[PDB]
Amino acid sequence: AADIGAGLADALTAPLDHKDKGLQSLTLDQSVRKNEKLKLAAQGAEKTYGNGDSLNTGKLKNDKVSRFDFIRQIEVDGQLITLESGEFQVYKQSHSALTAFQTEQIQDSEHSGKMVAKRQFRIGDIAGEHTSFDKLPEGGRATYRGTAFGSDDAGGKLTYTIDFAAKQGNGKIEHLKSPELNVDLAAADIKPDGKRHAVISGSVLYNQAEKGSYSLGIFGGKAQEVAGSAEVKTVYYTKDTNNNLTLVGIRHIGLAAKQLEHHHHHH
Ligand SMILES: [Zn+2]
Ligand SMILES: [Zn+2]
Ligand SMILES: [Zn+2]
Ligand SMILES: [Zn+2]
Ligand SMILES: [Zn+2]
Repeated sequence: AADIGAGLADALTAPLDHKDKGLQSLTLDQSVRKNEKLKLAAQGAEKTYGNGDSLNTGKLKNDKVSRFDFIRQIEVDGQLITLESGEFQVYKQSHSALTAFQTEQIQDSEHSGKMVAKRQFRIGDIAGEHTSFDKLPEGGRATYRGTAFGSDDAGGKLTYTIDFAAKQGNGKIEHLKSPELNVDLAAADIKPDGKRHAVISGSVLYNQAEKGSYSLGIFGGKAQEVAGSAEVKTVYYTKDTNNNLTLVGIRHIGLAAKQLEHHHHHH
């Protein structure tokens, strides 16, 4: 099987082992609200999570997308109810990781009691060892290389550069199947968030026009990694009505990159 060596069942069944390659644990917060249940399943194993529980990413492969079946549930006075089902994706780095949901079924709002087929893709948690804004490198520049992944497309390539003297970053997404998702990530400032985490929020561009927004956290004690997401907006227009109406579509992209080791001497 092509998933041999993926460690999916191991992730669902083993306790934390401090000998495993990091990131060892991914705390679930955005991925499962308080009071709900998230059931994951793969390779014959299953485990249910609540808000604050951690996934054992130490058992998964670095720099790849790991895939699990999921069922989102709530228990209401004795009855276990399905809210949503589909594929749960996890992308692991050494100091950071992220999750995402490919929905396939949701609760039906036109015929109550039923599940209905519906495809949608969203980002879950962005997790890891946040770099403090107040302890960043004081100068120089670093280049990060990694992955951009969206709905049915884990092949995108992320390049991103941070100038620590200017406290600014910029980069680009290449090689996604859908051409309008290969956007530039415009120059944007590093700022501290409410927990002093170093975070970058800016615009995305396509042939020089503004087409949405992105956010990246910086991770690791020495700013080794970036992780976060982008949102690409597309406007759709009527062609067959006298009334000119629009509809806006949003497509989400998960983002993760790392600095590469460079050839060096010890003398
Ligand atoms: Zn421990
Ligand atoms: Zn670390
Ligand atoms: Zn949004
Ligand atoms: Zn040399
Ligand atoms: Zn060395």
